[PDB]
Amino acid sequence: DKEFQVLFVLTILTLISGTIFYSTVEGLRPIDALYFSVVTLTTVGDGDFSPQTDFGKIFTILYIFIGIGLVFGFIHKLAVNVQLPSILSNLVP
Amino acid sequence: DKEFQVLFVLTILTLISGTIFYSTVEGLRPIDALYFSVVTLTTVGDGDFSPQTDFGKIFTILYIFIGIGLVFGFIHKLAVNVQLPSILSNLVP
Amino acid sequence: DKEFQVLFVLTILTLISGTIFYSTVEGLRPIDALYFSVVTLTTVGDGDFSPQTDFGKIFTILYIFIGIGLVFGFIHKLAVNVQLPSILSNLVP
Amino acid sequence: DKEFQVLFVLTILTLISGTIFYSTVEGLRPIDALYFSVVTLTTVGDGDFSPQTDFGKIFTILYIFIGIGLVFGFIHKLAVNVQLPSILSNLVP
Ligand SMILES: [K+]
Ligand SMILES: [K+]
Ligand SMILES: [K+]
Repeated sequence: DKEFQVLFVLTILTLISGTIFYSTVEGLRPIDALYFSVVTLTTVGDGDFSPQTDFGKIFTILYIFIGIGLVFGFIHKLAVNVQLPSILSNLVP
Repeated sequence: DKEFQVLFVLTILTLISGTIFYSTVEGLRPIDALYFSVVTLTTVGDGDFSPQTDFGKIFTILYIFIGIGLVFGFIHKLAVNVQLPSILSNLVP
Repeated sequence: DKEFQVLFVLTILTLISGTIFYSTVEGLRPIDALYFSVVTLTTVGDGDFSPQTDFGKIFTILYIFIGIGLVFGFIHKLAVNVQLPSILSNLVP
Repeated sequence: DKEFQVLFVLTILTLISGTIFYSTVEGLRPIDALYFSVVTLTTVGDGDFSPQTDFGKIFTILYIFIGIGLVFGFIHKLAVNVQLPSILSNLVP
């Protein structure tokens, strides 16, 4: 319960950092900087864009390292203790 | 047995939601909307396309979150209790 | 020991199927069809290309499902019981 | 403690090998070769570029195999025993 809330806020602040960086350093639109931030951390990736400034490239490097860990954690638990009991509850005869 | 069937139907409805959204909001061909839906959730990604409407971008965001969890689950078990005993059965002398 | 060899041959036959399909249906060069096959299953993805025939798109769909499971398994164990004792052996004082 | 340092240096040497290969064989700028090396191993991928020489393609193949294992290991533990106690320490009332 209080672990989803935590790993949620840490993901919010993580995504906030990226949206400000890319919307500032790389010149993306806020919504675009958010998307890029989301697709890189979940490792989906963006097919239409890549960081054009060496600054953006180095940030993205450290960003991926500090991020892939905590972003997927929220993906695991967002299901494990949230999406799961919700789907178990629909099965029960 | 009845867990593969479940995580299968939840993946069907998940993929259905995406195919309708992208084929409607982003204007992709049904088969294309399906592909995009599949490559984003398995995190492979699409190199030829990215959501062009801010609507599609936000949907994809929430879509990736609610999806990467249950899609890989079907990938894990589709093997664990299906692909595996099938390959163990071919080894037995 | 005999588990790396197995998950290795299953990955060989998996990669072989893809290289023939893409080099035939999509018209890629053998080496290119192999690369695409490798980057899609490890979920890295290809930024320069996507299946252009609906046949290639549907194959890739089923291909990703039957594949991401067994390809990463070889990635896990290729390290766990191969890359690891090799690196533990270099540490020992 | 001494396991983060290890999996860190193995990732440094891994990333070094790639940066030299791509900056030499594919003709990327050092910083670009590094980025590509990072995005392929974490499976994020690059949307703006793909290996253009068959040499680069085959290297990338073996590179992804020997790499995805040890790179994510550093991602797991970089959090587990580093990012985690750091975040647990901020919660304590
Ligand atoms: K990925
Ligand atoms: K990717
Ligand atoms: K592209």
